[PDB]
Amino acid sequence: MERPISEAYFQEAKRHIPGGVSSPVRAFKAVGGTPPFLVRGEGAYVWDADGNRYLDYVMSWGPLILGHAHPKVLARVRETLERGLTFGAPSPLEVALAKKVKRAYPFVDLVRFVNSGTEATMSALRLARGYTGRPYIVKFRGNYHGHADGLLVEAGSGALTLGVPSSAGVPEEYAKLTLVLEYNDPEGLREVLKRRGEEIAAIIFEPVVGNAGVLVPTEDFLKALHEAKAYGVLLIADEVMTGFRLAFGGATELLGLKPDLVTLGKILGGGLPAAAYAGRREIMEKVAPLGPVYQAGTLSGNPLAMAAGLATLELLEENPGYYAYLEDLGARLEAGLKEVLKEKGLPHTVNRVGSMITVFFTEGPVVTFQDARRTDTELFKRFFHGLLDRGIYWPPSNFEAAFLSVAHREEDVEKTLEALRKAL
Amino acid sequence: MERPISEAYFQEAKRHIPGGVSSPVRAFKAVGGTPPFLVRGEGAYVWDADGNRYLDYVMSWGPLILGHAHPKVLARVRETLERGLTFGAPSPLEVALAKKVKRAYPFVDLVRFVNSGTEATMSALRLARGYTGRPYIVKFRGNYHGHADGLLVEAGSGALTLGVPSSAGVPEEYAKLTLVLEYNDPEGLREVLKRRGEEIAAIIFEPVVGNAGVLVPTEDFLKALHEAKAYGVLLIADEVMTGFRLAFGGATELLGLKPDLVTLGKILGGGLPAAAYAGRREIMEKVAPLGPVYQAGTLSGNPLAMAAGLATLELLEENPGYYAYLEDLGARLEAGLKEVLKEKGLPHTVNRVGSMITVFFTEGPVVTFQDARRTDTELFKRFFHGLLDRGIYWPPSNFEAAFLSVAHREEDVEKTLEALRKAL
Ligand SMILES: Cc1ncc(COP(=O)(O)O)c(CN)c1O
Ligand SMILES: Cc1ncc(COP(=O)(O)O)c(CN)c1O
Ligand code: NA
Ligand code: NA
Ligand code: NA
Ligand code: NA
Repeated sequence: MERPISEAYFQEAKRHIPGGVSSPVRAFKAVGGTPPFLVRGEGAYVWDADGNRYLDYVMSWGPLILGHAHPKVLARVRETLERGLTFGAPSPLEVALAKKVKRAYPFVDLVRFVNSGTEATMSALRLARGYTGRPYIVKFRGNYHGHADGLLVEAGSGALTLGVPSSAGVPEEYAKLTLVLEYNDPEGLREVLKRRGEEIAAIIFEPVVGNAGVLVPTEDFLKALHEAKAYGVLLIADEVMTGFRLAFGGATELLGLKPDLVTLGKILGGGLPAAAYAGRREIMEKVAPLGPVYQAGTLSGNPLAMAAGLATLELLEENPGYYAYLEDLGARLEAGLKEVLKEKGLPHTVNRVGSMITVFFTEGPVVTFQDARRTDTELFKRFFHGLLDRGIYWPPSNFEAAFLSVAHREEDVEKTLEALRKAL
Repeated sequence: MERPISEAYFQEAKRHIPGGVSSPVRAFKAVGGTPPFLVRGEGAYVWDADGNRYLDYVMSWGPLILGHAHPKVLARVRETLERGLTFGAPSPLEVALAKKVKRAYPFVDLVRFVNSGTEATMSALRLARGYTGRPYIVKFRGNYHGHADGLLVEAGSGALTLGVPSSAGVPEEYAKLTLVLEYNDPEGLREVLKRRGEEIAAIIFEPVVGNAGVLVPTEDFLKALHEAKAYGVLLIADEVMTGFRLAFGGATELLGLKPDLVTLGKILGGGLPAAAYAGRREIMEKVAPLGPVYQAGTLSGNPLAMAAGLATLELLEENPGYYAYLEDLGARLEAGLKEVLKEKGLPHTVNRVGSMITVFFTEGPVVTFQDARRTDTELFKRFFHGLLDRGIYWPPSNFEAAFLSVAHREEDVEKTLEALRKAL
């Protein structure tokens, strides 16, 4: 496939933007080559600057469950923009979206909108610390909640669970209050609670991991997570990716979780920047202007984003069948991928939950981040480029979940399987 | 003025959103009363849910220098949205906006877009630490750069310059690497540099303060700031509010600053969420995917925001006369405010730079944050509500800069002065 115009844009972009991109992964470093510059999308398809059409499995990383440019969503944004792009004051739209969130998450009383997942998780952790008065927070390996300095940590090689800076520019002082545990390791979690559960303000986690590729929580891991609540620890379900996707009520609904706080985003904004943190009133009332935990956002609750999100959530709430459709299409893609890869004699493990799926190139099962790191990234490159050259746009990294949208059809899955049979 | 519908919305909002708002100041706590729910804007005017029209001096806190719903800006957004709301991949629009930023800021080589000012400053400080390898950063009293935990600090009462948490949920560990100095205190700054300039990674500051009301930097303070550069300290000009406003090249152009990094926002997005951090290549190349300083943003560089910002910056670059117009209108408002307040025998100090203005109710001059805190907030309430009841929407806090837009006219200023003559 030729993409001379994207090549020219990438070379030019590098002269004005670090690495030519606004976010690392978009640079294709993990797979090599030049990333296509996307300029248009419709349903499950996207077009690059050279006119090449691709079946899109990235879908802007999660917000597009209804597909690219859904007519109803765009109509709502069109109407809203005519009145003005921003006001910096209360809006009826914010109240409407907050109520929708509360319908999806019954345990929630109050919702605070912010501009990004990074801001949502940063605020939620601060809120947990403020509410409990405790200093420590727990995060799991392979999970990503944004780039707040205290979260840019990795496990240290010694007996301490304190994290160590995983990025330059992050002082040890900012990393020492974050404990790093292994995902799907209930024994390790129960042990940390026994050691110092009473000084941990919160445990944040992706209900179904996507940022290390898909990792599904075991029944016992979920049990241990809720056991932390007895220690006074606040459970924070980071549903920025799973929210409104695995079900209307996200992973919380699907898995029957009982979190103290939930962070939301992506689908929440229907394609435009929007995120939030929410929970019961006794915790949320600590947030300014009600309480001492400070958090602000000048352009938060943007009219267009609220409108796009409202139109999106209304459609999902109006069509519960969309989730069953995604589950069936996802089941077909998973079975198909296993069949094709088995026929090719390639080592593989396909993890999927609803519309989120990842192909790991290593013998199964893949349960922890350690397991995930065993994936053969060289084989992934072959898998990735084989698909891209045949008009199929998959996440440019093995440590990412691919996404299905209601716009994807059975024939799209079949074309994907066929492309693989010929590529590998 | 009656606003029964906004009253109903505010009561309902409080049931679903903390304090009924997405950002503290919008709750009117500093002035009392119910905040009007704004639903439409055009030029220098806005309308609330009850149909009341107001001359707008808030202008969504800075992005609307061209006024509400500028036709050319909306047209660009309309065109862009039809192609899709987000892609999560490189876009020609990002490259275009980055180039525009580089025209406004000649010293810049690379620009990285993020979703909010909070993310921009958080990233820039991390970048400075990564580049220098130093742990400490300096911020000034009254200056606000976002709610990153390390910035949520206030001066301590003792001899240490280390900040102390000013919000609940912020551990002492996160506050101890931020030094808090007084704005416009060159002697204090020179002293800190002598004490430990070699372990300070950066000094961040608002070139012209707005978040404590308008504070103008003295020639000597600006001199001391640049003197820090000789110590290896990176100078970070936070131009989220002043950028593209005081001049096309912001305060950097107006005051002839020589920063190492600049943070941008508000006007940069033309009304939609968008921000950035930028500087020369030797520093910016430390950012991922080029370097070890990590920062990401899934929905950064949103198509609609890039389009709105591009249309906005093109107009400003095409019309240098807009800045002279704002200066003249601002001069008229400042002179008028002094005249009216002097006639009323009220203590006052009016600070202004271009289109940014604040009325402090205390005898002048107001140079430091300490000076600013002397303002009579009770009198401000009278000033605020007197204006609001007469259709003039001023920032609902004395510690805020009011904004003029190219859409404001001489007659609007006169109506403001008249409203005050009758209100006070
Ligand atoms: C679960 C989760 N939380 C937070 C984020 C960060 O979202 P954002 O980049 O808009 O801050 C992401 C995106 N990788 C995510 O997947
Ligand atoms: C100079 C400056 N920097 C950063 C910010 C924060 O912008 P945001 O709320 O979009 O993160 C503000 C808004 N008060 C600001 O005035
Ligand atoms: Na360790
Ligand atoms: Na990842
Ligand atoms: Na002190
Ligand atoms: Na302020």
